Amino acid sequence: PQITLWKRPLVTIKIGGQLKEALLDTGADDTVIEEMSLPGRWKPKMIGGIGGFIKVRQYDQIIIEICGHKAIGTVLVGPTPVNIIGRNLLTQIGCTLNF
Amino acid sequence: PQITLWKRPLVTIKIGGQLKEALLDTGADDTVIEEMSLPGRWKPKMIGGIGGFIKVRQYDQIIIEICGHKAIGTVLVGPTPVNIIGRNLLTQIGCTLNF
Ligand SMILES: NC(=O)c1ccc(S(=O)(=O)N(Cc2ccc(C(F)(F)F)cc2)[C@H]2CNC[C@@H]2NCc2cccc(O)c2)cc1
Ligand SMILES: [Cl-]
Ligand SMILES: [Cl-]
Ligand SMILES: [Cl-]
Repeated sequence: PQITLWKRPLVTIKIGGQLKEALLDTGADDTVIEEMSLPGRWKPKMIGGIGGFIKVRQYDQIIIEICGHKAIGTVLVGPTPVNIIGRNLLTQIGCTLNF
Repeated sequence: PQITLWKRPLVTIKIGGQLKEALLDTGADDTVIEEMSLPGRWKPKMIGGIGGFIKVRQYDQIIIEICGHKAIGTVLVGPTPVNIIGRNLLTQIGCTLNF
């Protein structure tokens, strides 16, 4: 599809058996999801920007379904105000910016 | 152009006659630029970032060129990790997400 930017580009995703709403975010290096359980080992990470930094848990090799497109990669879990699909997963679904 | 997301989608912008590097950020509602001198009056604006909310300066109807494309619109000035071109101006230049 082609998604315009008049409003936030929100999509439904499936992660860890749960449906969530998330923002397709080209400014995000990482994918960042609100608190939830994920399988496997994790390690702590800090990410930051406007308003400062938050601590998150980094899980690797997590499968996410985004608009019918399955992709695998690292997911950070923590107190993000909005679920974010970042570049590490946007690349996997072949998402580009066009103008 | 078509910009893939394997690296940060950084482009050159021109604002106040000066070239700067900025990030095309679909997650950002607004355009936020590092401290610089802009003309006219400003109004207060609160924006919510990954780490929390901050106040920035809002300048309206500012001329800005993004990857060679001309836009005229609202630019916020404040402490930002990088210069950010958000949805307000991405929409002006006809930028869409495609997959
Ligand atoms: N209202 C707005 O216009 C406004 C909202 C949020 C932000 S933001 O939180 O700073 N922000 C932009 C951003 C851009 C670049 C960087 C960088 F380069 F330092 F890594 C860090 C952060 C947000 C906005 N979109 C990208 C980033 N997403 C959250 C985030 C934050 C940090 C790491 C992540 O993986 C993800 C900026 C602007
Ligand atoms: Cl990854
Ligand atoms: Cl590609
Ligand atoms: Cl605007």
